[PDB]
Amino acid sequence: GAMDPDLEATLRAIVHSATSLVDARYGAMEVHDRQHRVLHFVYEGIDEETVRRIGHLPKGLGVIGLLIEDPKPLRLDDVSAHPASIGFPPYHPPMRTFLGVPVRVRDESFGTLYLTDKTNGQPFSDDDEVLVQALAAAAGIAVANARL
Amino acid sequence: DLEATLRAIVHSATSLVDARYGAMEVHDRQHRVLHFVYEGIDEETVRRIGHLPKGLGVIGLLIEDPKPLRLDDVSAHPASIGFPPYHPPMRTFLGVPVRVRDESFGTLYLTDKTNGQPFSDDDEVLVQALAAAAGIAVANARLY
Ligand code: HEM
Ligand code: HEM
Ligand SMILES: [Ca+2]
Repeated sequence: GAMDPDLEATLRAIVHSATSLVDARYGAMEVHDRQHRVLHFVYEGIDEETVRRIGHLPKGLGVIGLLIEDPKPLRLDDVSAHPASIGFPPYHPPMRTFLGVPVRVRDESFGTLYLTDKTNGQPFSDDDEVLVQALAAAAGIAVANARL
Repeated sequence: DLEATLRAIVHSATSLVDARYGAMEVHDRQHRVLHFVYEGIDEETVRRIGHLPKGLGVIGLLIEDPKPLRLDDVSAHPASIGFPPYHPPMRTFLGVPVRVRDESFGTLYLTDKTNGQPFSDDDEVLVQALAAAAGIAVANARLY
C-alpha cells in the first residue's frame, strides 16, 4: 500500500530541503517497519530513466545498515571503500561523499535519511551534520504520528 | 508531550535559520489559542508583556489565509497590529502554516535573523518542511 498522503508530502519536503540546504547531488530516505524492514523509499536527484535501469529498490543494506546498527551520524568521504559497503548495483550512479543519520523518536527507529555527493567535491560539514540530524528528528515525529 | 514536540520543532526552526526569536501558535476552529510555544525571550520580559497573543495582525493574516509570509519589516505590512508594551522590538519576519491537506491548525513563525539579514527562499522552504511535521503531530493529537 501507498503512504498516507500527508506523510508522503512531508517526507518528500524533508528530503528536498536536506538535499538542497546541504548542497547534496542526491538525497534519500527509507521508512521502516518493525525489525528495521524497508517499507518505502523516497529519493531525489536521479532521473526517471536511470531509476528504470537500476530496476530494483534498496533493501537498506551495507553502509545504510550502520545507521540502524549504530544510531549516530555517519560521514564518509568514500562510501564504497567502507568494509561494510555492499557496493552499488548495475546502472546506479557512482557516489563518494556520504552523510547519513537514523530517523528516530527517543529510542524508536523509523528509518534512515542520507545524502551523497556534495556539489563542492568536498566532504559534508559539521553544520551539514547538525541540520540533517534535525530534519531526521522532524521526519521521526512525522512517521510516529502518521502511524499512531 | 505534544507541546514538547512543538517546542522541539520551534527550536529546530529558530536554530537552523539562526533567528533570534521563534514561536508557534495552535488555534481551534473558532481561532482561540490552544498552544503558544516560543523561543528567544527571557521569563522576565514575558511577565512584563503579560497577556498572550490572540493571533492578530500579521499572524491573523496567516490564519485567515494560510501561505508562507516573509517580510523585511513586520511593522510596515498593512495588516500589522503592532507590538504590545514591553514586547521586544522585532523587524524581519518569516511565517508559515502548520497544516495537513484537510485542515490548517496554526502558524510557525520566526523573527530577526541574526546580523540583520532578510529571510531567504531557503529558510522558507526549510521552515515549511518542519511545519509539515508539526501539522501531522497536531492532526494526530486532534484524533485522540
Ligand atoms: C537518489 C538518491 C540515492 C542515494 C543517496 C543512494 C545511496 C546509496 C548508497 C550510498 C548505496 C551504497 C551503500 C553501500 O555501499 O553500502 C546504495 C546502494 C543501493 N542503491 Fe541507492 N541511492 C539513491 C538512489 C537509488 C535509487 C533511485 C535506486 C533504485 C531505483 C537505488 C537502488 C540501490 C540498490 C538496490 C543498492 C544496493 C544496496 C541495497 O539494496 O540496500 N538507489 N544507495
Ligand atoms: C519569542 C517569540 C515571539 C515572536 C517570534 C513574536 C512575534 C510577534 C509578531 C510577529 C507579532 C505581530 C506584530 C504585528 O502584527 O505588527 C506579535 C504580536 C504580539 N505578541 Fe509576540 N512574539 C513572540 C513572543 C511573545 C510572547 C512571549 C508574548 C506574551 C507572553 C507575546 C505577545 C504578543 C501580543 C499580545 C501581540 C499582539 C497581537 C496579538 O495579540 O496577536 N509575544 N508578536
Ligand atoms: Ca548552498
